[PDB]
Amino acid sequence: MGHHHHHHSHMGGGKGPAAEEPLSLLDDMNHCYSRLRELVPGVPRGTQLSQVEILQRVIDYILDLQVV
Amino acid sequence: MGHHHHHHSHMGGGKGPAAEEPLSLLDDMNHCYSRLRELVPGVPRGTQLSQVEILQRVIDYILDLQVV
Repeated sequence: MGHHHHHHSHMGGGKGPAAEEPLSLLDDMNHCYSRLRELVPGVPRGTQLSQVEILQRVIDYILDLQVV
Repeated sequence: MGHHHHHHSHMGGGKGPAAEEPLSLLDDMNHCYSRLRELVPGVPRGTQLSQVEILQRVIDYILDLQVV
């Protein structure tokens, strides 16, 4: 009752079209988008932001972590 | 007021009034999701990745960079 996932992978790329799944079981997507906006400092005070805006603004956050 | 352009050390806040919908329009979400996959060295190649599991594995990627 309550578990963690101890797993790591380091090979490179991770590019692909992938395969589709039954989208969201426990509204897991909604939990993820909350935690994304907390790790990303680039949120203005008094904004809700759309589901698509979060994705784009997470990429800008990762650009500074990778190569400026 | 209207977001003053000064040097601060605060994010938007955290949680707020949850009001939004999945727009997508053309395919713009998946264009962001592909650009996420480019920066993730934890994905095999052509595996089962829903729009949800991409978010989760991008958080796991950021957990390696933050070390939580």
